Amino acid sequence: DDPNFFKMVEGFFDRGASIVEDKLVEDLRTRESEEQKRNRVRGILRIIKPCNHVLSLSFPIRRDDGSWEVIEGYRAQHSQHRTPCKGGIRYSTDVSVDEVKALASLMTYKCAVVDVPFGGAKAGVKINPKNYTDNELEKITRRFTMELAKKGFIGPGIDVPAPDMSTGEREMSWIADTYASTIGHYDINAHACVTGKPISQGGIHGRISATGRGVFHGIENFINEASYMSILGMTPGFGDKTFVVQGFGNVGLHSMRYLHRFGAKCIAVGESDGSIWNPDGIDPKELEDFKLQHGSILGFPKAKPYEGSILEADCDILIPAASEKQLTKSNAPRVKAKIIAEGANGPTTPEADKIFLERNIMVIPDLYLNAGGVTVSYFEWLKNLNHVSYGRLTFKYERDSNYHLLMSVQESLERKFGKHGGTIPIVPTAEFQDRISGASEKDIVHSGLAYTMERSARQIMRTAMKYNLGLDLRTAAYVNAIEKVFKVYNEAGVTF
Amino acid sequence: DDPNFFKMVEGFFDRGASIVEDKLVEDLRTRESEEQKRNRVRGILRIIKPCNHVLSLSFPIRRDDGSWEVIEGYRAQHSQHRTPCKGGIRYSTDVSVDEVKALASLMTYKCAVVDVPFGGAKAGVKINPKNYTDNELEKITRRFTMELAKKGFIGPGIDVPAPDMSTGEREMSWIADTYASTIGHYDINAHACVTGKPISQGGIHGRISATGRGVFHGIENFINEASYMSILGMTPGFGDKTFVVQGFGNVGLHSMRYLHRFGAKCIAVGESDGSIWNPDGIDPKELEDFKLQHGSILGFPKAKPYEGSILEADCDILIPAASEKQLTKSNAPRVKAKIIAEGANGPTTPEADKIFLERNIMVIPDLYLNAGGVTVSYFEWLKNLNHVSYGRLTFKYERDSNYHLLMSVQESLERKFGKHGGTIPIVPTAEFQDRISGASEKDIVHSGLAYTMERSARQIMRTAMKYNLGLDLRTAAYVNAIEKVFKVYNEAGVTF
Amino acid sequence: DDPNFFKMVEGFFDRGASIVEDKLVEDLRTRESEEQKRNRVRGILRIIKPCNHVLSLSFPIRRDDGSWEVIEGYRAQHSQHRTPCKGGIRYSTDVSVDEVKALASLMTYKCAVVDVPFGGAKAGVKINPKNYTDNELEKITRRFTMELAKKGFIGPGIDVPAPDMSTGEREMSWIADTYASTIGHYDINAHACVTGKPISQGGIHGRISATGRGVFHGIENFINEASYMSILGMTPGFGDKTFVVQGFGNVGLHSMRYLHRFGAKCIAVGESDGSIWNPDGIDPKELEDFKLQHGSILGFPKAKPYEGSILEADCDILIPAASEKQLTKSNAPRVKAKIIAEGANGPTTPEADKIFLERNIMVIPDLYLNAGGVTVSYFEWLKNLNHVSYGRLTFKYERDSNYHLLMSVQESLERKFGKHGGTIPIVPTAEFQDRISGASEKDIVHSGLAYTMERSARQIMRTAMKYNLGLDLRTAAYVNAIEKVFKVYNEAGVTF
Repeated sequence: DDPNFFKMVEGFFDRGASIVEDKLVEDLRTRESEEQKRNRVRGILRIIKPCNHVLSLSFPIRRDDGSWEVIEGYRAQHSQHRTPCKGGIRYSTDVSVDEVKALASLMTYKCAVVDVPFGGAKAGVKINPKNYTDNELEKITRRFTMELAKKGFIGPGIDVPAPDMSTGEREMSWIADTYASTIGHYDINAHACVTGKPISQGGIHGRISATGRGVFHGIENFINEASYMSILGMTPGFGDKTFVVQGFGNVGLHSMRYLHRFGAKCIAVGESDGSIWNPDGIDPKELEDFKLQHGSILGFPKAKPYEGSILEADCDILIPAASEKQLTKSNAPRVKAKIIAEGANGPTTPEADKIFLERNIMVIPDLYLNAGGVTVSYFEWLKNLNHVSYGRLTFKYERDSNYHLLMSVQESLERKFGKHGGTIPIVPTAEFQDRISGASEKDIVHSGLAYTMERSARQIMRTAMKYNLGLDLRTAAYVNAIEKVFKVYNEAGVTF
Repeated sequence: DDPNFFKMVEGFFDRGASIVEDKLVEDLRTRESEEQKRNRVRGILRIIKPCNHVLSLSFPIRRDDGSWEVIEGYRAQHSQHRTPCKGGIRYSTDVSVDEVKALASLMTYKCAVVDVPFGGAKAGVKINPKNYTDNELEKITRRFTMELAKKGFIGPGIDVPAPDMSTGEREMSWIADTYASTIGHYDINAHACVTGKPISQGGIHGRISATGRGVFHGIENFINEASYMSILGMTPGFGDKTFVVQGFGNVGLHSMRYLHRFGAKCIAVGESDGSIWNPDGIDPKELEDFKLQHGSILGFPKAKPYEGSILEADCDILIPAASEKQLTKSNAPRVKAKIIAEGANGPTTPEADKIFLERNIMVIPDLYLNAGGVTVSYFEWLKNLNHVSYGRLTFKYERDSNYHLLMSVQESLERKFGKHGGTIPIVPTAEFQDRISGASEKDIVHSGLAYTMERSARQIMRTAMKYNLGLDLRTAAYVNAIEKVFKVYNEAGVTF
Repeated sequence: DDPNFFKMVEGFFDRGASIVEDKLVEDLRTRESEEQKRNRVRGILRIIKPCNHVLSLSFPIRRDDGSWEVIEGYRAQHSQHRTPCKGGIRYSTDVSVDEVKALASLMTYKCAVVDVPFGGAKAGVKINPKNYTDNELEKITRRFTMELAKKGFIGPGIDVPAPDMSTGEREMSWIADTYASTIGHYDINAHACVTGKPISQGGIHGRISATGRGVFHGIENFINEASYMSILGMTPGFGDKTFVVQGFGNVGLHSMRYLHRFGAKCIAVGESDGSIWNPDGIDPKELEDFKLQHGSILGFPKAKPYEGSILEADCDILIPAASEKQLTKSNAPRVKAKIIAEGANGPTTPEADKIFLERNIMVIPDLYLNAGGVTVSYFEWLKNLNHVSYGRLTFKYERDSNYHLLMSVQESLERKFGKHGGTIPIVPTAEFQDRISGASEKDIVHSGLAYTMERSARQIMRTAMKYNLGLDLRTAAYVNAIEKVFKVYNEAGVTF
């Protein structure tokens, strides 16, 4: 089947654009003919679809052994409506112009869903990182940054790179240092050229768990909605809920940790090399400790190895958080999970979606679910522009206000009841006291992430209801994104 | 009589400058002779008065019919003390250099009254907008922006245009797009080049009702001040208060809506083509619905047409919110309203002010009253610089703090009274619950607007008290503004 | 066969790079092993080959009928060694990334041959210009310029566009005006953003005949070289020389005009729709006048239509100045011309070159021959940077020096011979007098063009002699270009 960076993304836009065409024509305030309005709506939808800027590079590096190599790189920007763009850099041998174009378009709609004011971008360097030493990878990253900077593709007001799976926070420091040295110069905002930096460099707390927390909040919003749970025939809330996590990466680990924290039970954990199964439940902390020392999850005590395919395991909800095309037309009928939460990008095929829709299996789209990382990278970009950590000037002030409020209640009650009843001490609870003492930037970031996922989930539900979609949340997510990008471009003031 | 853009504004400064001259000399910490001090005070007051930069343009456009036209435009900046400047663009056939100069000076003092750190500016394009199509008006606006940008007159750190009566949010999009395309380039702050943009483009919620809310808060501050109400012989508060709104535009509609929301009664509504009168009261919602479909307010049921002049109607307070020179020396003696709230700009003549002062009629100045729009445009400018909507990172965090505070009260009370009394559930009230659920950026903007109008009203009262002025709030408003602009320039560090 | 923008250009580099590899290793001053030197030479040759920057665009325009269209454009820059780049813009439906990449590489070596300090560039807009009105083509050109400018692809110090066949001087004015309006701003050198402008805008005199003059000077250098003419068995000089021009475009017309001016005879003129033949000769002026009014050359008096193929006509030299692949393996054996002068780009196939080399037919490469246009565009770029026409400050000064020199000769002779012989008036000849009176910028430009073509021809001859090439001037031209680009990059100070 076609991969995620393939006509799937283009097909998603095409299906979404056709759906929104009728409504946009009707709700158009401009005075013109119906044919004139329909051409205008279809005309703008054609402008939105392609990536307006794509840069192809070829720059040399000299390897440690002394040989000479020419490295190809790409950077596709999808910004007809908003600047700056935001997108990761992928170091892989199979990157291509078509791939970065598709992923740049995908990031545009992902940012629109969570109301992040960024365009889409994506970079690719056609190397295999395992065949280069750390000294060589630094030279590749620095040289790639220089070529991007000279052509106006990496600036804080232009295009903000982000970490991908193949690039860590070490590479982001190389990008940030290179940008400031050459073209950032003495710009005050040059620190915000890149996101995913270490904490000491202006990075944000809670970035590691960002994608995992977003997955949890995405599920939580749809698990507490009575209308959807009635369709699935399940009780609202996480009470007596069992989930299976396919893949134990960064997303899978943190998603399980926050789900177990709220009463959910992990009855099985999948992996490429094996599977784990326990009806009683799997402790996220114990499994994490086992994985980091043994190098894998097989042989983990308190749970026998699973028999069969982890995807077909009986569970209330399922979390495919690794690889692509895990759910296909072949295995879709045997899936016993009422809810599928796409932690990874494109774990289900378009054919599989049709079977799930028939079987009344809610599939929370990857476009919305794993957007927690994009949201937090937006917060880090804001933090570097603010040049101050969140809450630094307000934590002490809010603490004093909270104690003044409690003293107001205490004094008011004491004079109401007089000497009778003695003194009524009003003190913060243990949970509140820990919140007051341990107040830090990560509390603000997690609060903002939870607010974004909650608000976007409500918008997707309204979009699904308006267009008479049922459990097809994927189309609703794309339709919701298409409308936002359409409105921004339509009112952008560009020449028509 | 002289219009608002006429020697009235110059006369207001001249009267205010003479009043403040004596006090400024005495409260001057510099060591010099009395003659040296008085020359310095008068010397700076001469620097403040004129507009330091005025640009006259003449640029061509080609009309749709193919003919050629040369359009004249102006942009006066009044910034000897602060940058950036802020001011609207007026499309009118009768604009002139003198008019934009006077309005640029007026905006400087209006910004100073509400503590908005902007200089004054004003633009004028000598065209009649009704004689041009939308395609032509876009070309005029874009070309006017390009000429302004090349001469350093439209930048976000230089001069921020604002919407006027003759220009809507559509024009602001044209200005913003033109600036970013040509000279804004990839500046991160290029979004803040203009205010009044649509919401999708970075506009701010609550801009439409901003001027109306400011009028309400301006009246409210002076209606609850016991000292002033004692002079007028009226009880404080809006209880049993009747008001008449002359003009039913954007300012008149929203001013009536918020006044009626707080117990005031609208007994009459004026208009150019007719008048409405009802001692029982007029519902703002019903009248608004009637106006938007019938195109006017005449023939509105539940109220007979008024007989005579709407300005002389018997009411507690009066709101002239349309046109100029409505209150003159001729009709001033017959006015039966104890309070006049200048919603529009210059609705009273200087001669009329003298009669009102004799009759003990408080006239809340237009310089302060209709400054709500300027304040909110300041907030929108800050929002575009912040690159995030207000409260996005704090709404969820504050909600959790509020619930922790209530749980602290509940647990403290429960352990105080033990099992006796059972559980004491502490939950937010219905009004608070709506505030928590419906929390949005417009709540922050309305809060900031109310704080600004409250603080400025207190400053004007102190200025009126210090200079022994009575009900002459107009002079107090100008005197208050003159002192602030004097202090900023005196301490600006410019060469003396 | 493969077109000119195809693996032909890549094949030319590959053959040339292999030839120069041996010599470059030997003449390397760095101290290292032979294997280390050979890797360094081969390593740099790999860096030179690809285009380092390629930009793909997709921007919208609205057609006059109101419909919406998305236009694709490309701009390939080939600059690892020199900046700025220089290259034309082609409006064609069949443009592609591979095509602009090949032509950008070709321009790099063409500039190197004539010692023009520019890198290679090429742009393509995938439209058919005949399907758009002049209003639409202006919007396409202006919008294409804006996108190029924002990404650093059109600046005077970055990349200077030039006119192609499909774009005239009208488009260059659109590009220049758009650049100055948006990003050129008030840069003093913003006038030099583009070349091929009209004279009033800073264009250079003699641009129209530049390519034709270069073809003449290219032939003249190789027609007066005794060594080459001995191989061909022809007398040096243009005396009793007959030439055939295939194609009567701008290049064909001017090439014939200057050849006939120096004694050569045009016995035949080819064309797509017909052919003209006259052993007596064809007057360039009469044929030009006939063409501009009848729209073609068929039916031209004083010459019967030619029978057969114009390429096989018996002539001393042949000038293919139209289309591509005119000389193939099929017709190569029947060609009766001793010299082939490639006025157009790629009129001979690589297979045809082998037959010509066997038959001792000298083929003057198109890489060098039609480089007159590139040289003059370099002069125009210098003129815009100088902000003064050539010779404006020197024509009068040199005229006075010339007359002083003649007066010195006259007075010296008069006193030598005394009264005997009377006066010896030393006056300029008629040819010199016309040169003095009609002195203008075009004289300087034509002088510089002739000097460049002469010097480059000598360099190509030395390169052909050094590498033991015979009449294979095409490989010598590429080998000469490869060495120059190699040396510039090797000594550029880039990291190795």
